[PDB]
Parts: sequence; C-alpha cells; structure tokens
Amino acid sequence: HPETLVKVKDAEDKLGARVGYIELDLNSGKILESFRPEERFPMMSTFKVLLCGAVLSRVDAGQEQLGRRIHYSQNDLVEYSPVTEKHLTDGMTVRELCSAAITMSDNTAANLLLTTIGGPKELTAFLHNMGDHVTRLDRWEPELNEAIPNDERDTTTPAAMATTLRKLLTGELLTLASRQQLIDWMEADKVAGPLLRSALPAGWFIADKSGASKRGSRGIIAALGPDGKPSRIVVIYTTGSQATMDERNRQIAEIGASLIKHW
Repeated sequence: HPETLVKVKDAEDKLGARVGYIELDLNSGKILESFRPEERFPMMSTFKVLLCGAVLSRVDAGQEQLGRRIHYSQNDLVEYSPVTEKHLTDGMTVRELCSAAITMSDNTAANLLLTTIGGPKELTAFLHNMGDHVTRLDRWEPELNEAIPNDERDTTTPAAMATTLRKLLTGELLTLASRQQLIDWMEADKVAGPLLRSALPAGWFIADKSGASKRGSRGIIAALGPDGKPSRIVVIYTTGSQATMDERNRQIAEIGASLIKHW
C-alpha cells in the first residue's frame, strides 16, 4: 500500500536517515511493496536467524546435533549475554544456543554458534550456496555492529534478506522439522516487544528478529499474518540516524500499523 510507503518516507524524514523496506507475500513470493531494495544496510542482530539456518542445515546433514552440549569459559562472554552468562559450569546444548541467539539476541551464543560452523566466512558460503550472493558476514560479535557508512562488511539488502528468509522458512532447503523449529524460536522472540509486535491485533501470528547497532542502526525481519491466513515477510532497516532508540522503535511500529491497517 502507498500509505505504507508514505509512512516509510515519513520515517526517513523524521529519523534523518535512509530506510529500506520490503513486503513480500510468503506463499507466492510476489513483492508487494519495496523501497531502497538494493541498498546495503548493517544486518546487526538479524543475522542470527541466518546463522541458525546454517546450523539447522548441518543438523539435517548429520554434521550437527541439536542435543550436543558446548562448554565455554568466562572470557567468551561479550556484552549482552543474558542466557550464556548463567551457564559457565553447565554449558549449553546447540538447541539452547539457537534459542538464546534468536529469542534473547545473546551475543555469546551467536559467537559460539559461529565457532560450530567454522566462522563468519562459512556463514557467507552457506548463504552464497543458497542463492544469496549479496549478504555477507565478515566479523564476530561485537565488531559486526560497527556500521561504518559505505562499508560492505556485515551487510545485506532489504531485497536479499527478504528472499533469503523466504527460502529458509518455506523453501526447499530445510526439512519440515527444521523449518518448524526456526519459526518456533522466531515466534518466541522477547526483544522486539516495542516494534512490529506492538501494532499487531489479537489472533495474529508473528515470528521475528530485531537488531540495533552503532550510528543509529535499527532493523527487523518478520513473517506475520492473521492466524491460519497467508503470511507476508517484512524487512525494515534504517541506518545513519542520530535519533533515540525509542524514536527508531516508534517509526518501525508506525510502519507496522500502516501495513496491518491496509492488509
């Protein structure tokens, strides 16, 4: 809907930054709306969903097992590790690490998962192998959040991310059980409360993952729709603002409310 493009255009205005937007029908693949679809933006935390796709892909091939326990130490803890910090003696299963990376955005968990696949280079090879020759991870947590203008490391485009997430969720790459697990973690997300979630009426599905980094960066990827009805994929990134966190949050909710209202 043009009124959703209008809200996205208002958002550039109010944030003083570029916003990239994609609304994609999930079942059919038809792109319903786009805006700056081929511009690069920092992936920030939205990458952790790709990362767990790679892992679930290794599970399917028998190169990984979700029940395997990983032991780590105090010195692997990096800022913002709500779950990993509580299991120094205990360790975590790979399944517990995905859940933490997805639902809590645990940075240590993502680093541990990246070690299991053999690093950010391998994530990019995974992506490149599934048809996305655009998106790349180059660094580990916390440095992948830098967000230097014009730097292509740790970036994606609204169009590449939207279609990649489309293939992960419903394409021919993962098993039915892996597709289902991915969606389940994304539905349990706890850190995107003030974004698209807050626009959603009762009786709606949503499975999402948000991100934030330096230089005013904000983003969310989502699948969502009325329960039992054809879902859409939505991908919003903005970078370059000096605006507050809460005002970045409020522009994404206002975009969400237009999309929902004009569904």
